[PDB]
Amino acid sequence: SLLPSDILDLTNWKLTLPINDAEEITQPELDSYEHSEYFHVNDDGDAVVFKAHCGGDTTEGSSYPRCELREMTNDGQDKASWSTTSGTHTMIIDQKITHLPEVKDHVVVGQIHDSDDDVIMIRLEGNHLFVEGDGEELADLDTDYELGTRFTVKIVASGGKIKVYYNGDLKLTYNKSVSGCYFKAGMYTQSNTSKGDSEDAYGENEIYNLVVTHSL
Repeated sequence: SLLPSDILDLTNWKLTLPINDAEEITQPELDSYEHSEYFHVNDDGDAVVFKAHCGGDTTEGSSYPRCELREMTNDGQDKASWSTTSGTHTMIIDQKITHLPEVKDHVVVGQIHDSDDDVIMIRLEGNHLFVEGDGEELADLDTDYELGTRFTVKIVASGGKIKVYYNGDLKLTYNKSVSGCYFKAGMYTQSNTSKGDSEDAYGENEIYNLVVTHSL
């Protein structure tokens, strides 16, 4: 029936999977792609489900599995790359987190990433939703987050700073001067079997709306 490309504008994204050696699905194949377990439209027909299990395959340089979109440009053919000091770069994600690993109950659901590592990540640890940078907490978004709760998170990079909003309310203004940045959205499960989780434990979220904008 409906495909993820019918719910979200996937033109300028590529997908990394938690299987097949962390396979990438790029455009134009992504326009017609789904995976019944990891990347598909929900039963209600109004959001895309992203699932990554703790036993999944991982990308080179990470120990954690993902089912995650990586920002592209030019009809999805070129890698996005922008700077926090030139132009204005915005991502809005309207989503709900639906499942966490049992032992290390940690997931990431939105990032800015650069050539080397994450710049910021939207992170849920249990009921604690916060912005992480350099592996430490930068600001709380919600200290009482219940699974299944729809929220919006907006990230704006401009002027040598990064702003993060939660349901419209500014929660963080963070100085940062970095280039080679790009957005990510989906599910990045921060556990694996070495943490004590089972192979079939998983993180899962549902994205209802997703937008990236850029201005000079």
